Amino acid sequence: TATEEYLSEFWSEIAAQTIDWIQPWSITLQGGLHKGDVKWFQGGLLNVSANCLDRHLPHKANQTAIIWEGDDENQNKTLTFAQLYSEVCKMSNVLKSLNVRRGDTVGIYLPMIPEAAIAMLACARIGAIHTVVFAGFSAHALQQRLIASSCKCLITADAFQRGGKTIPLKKQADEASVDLNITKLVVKNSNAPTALNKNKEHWWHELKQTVSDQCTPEPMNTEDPLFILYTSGSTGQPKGVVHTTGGYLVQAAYTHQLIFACQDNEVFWCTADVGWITGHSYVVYGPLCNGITTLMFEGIPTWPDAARNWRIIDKHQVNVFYTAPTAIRSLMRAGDQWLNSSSRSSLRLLGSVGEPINPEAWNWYHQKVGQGKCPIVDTWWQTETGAIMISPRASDEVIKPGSARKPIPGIVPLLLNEQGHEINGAGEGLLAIKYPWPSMARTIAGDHQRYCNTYLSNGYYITGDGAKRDEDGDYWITGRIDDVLNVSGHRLGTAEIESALVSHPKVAEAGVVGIPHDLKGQAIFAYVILPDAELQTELMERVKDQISAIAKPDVIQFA
Ligand SMILES: CCOP(=O)(O)OC[C@H]1O[C@@H](n2cnc3c(N)ncnc32)[C@H](O)[C@@H]1O
Repeated sequence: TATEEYLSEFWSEIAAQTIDWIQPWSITLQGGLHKGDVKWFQGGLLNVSANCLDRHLPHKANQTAIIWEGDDENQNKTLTFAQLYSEVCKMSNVLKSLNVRRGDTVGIYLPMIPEAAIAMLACARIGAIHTVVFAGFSAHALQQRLIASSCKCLITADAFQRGGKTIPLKKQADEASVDLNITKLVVKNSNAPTALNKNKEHWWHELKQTVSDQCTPEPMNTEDPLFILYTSGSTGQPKGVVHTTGGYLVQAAYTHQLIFACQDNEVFWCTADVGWITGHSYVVYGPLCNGITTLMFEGIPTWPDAARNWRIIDKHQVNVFYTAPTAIRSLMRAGDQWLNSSSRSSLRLLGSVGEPINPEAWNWYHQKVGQGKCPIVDTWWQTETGAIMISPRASDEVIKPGSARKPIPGIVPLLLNEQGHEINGAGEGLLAIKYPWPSMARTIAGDHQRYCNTYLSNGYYITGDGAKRDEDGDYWITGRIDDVLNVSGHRLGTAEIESALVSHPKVAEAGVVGIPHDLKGQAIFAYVILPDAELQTELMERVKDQISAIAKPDVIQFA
């Protein structure tokens, strides 16, 4: 109330400093968490791509905007801001010549190549709502998101390299799009010939030549939807988490600068795929809005070997490195010897996102990777918060391995006890947020009631996480207290694993849970009510083909 005026005025001041406005706003904050009618910067006009491209020209026109490294180490690309601006303007005009209009949903099924950032930004320039589907998702998983989003246009690619092997991405898109009325825009990511159906599918490198390189950015309302991310929950199939335009970009860009403090001459490398929220906020939108060079890597941390990340960090002089504890633990399982070939002297800051980091992995990250010279910002947040919420600062003394420390400014977390009351001082319980914040997800696509029932309780936002808070006010995130899983860094739901199992003809009922696993964090344990080991393999095969390899059950227990 009075607190809300303080938060309103704080965020209003951040919005006017952080991003360019086509038109200023008239009401900073409106609505709240009791009703779930939160509105930020109502009356304002802006465009996300203008903040990430146009406004950096021409002073940073020749600064590298995106460094790209291929799974094959000999494959490298850079795009300056001027180059990236023209690529986005062209793909905007290509989408409009394909009938994509403001407020249409556009599907994106791309690997970590520059065209993934261009596709997102091009949707943002024209007011389309992109829905990025993780390119490691199977055809069935892609297909279910295309039906749920009702998108008429899908941006995808022929193939890409992961580890040694080629991933047939276009075949999976075709399988997913069979009985749907989808126009495909296809990026040629191979030197190998590919044959398209000319009626409904188009080559990007051809259509780019049919359109102008200038495209006026849409003047977007702050509450226009920017994108949908299909996200696993504790009940049911993944739901479409809707983020809007104004508050999302304000807090994504502000927290990127507040936590990582990159200067115009530095290289920032977050390893998250664009298919997850971390890829949205801290690979594409946050860094490019701040005018900071961001790095996109196509492959995996262990190919050709467990030294790959540091060879990339030395090759491009990465200064800030932001990755997941699953990757940290697997590289330290590989052995400290893989740290001996590199220098890593360009690094000044390490980051951790996506799951708790245990002290053994924090110390290995700090002493060995960072050589003792880098703070570790352990950032807690979620898809539904849109941006970092609780995090150490680089400026802070380096202490408490495994603690996310204090909320960022303008954010009020709290703990609730088993009877629903707010815990004062030191304790533990349910992690919640007390007041609205600019980058909060605004609804579930189609079912705002399911959004309110799932996230809003007695005027608070319910994270679904447990936490401790010590005598200093520092937070310690213990993990999901609901049924949501964290498996090798991926947020997963039991419902999609259960239905993928039961759709097998021999399976009648299934029950999936998570058990502790040292390398994966959680391993997927499935109870299956059908009887051999041959069937365990085909039932693990069923889950990989329905969802992804990441969701494959690690133990199948027949009941
Ligand atoms: C940005 C990823 O967003 P999501 O994929 O939506 O996962 C969100 C869920 O990951 C977990 N989590 C994320 N960061 C941390 C962290 N620093 N320490 C501990 N746990 C963390 C937590 O359970 C949260 O609710």
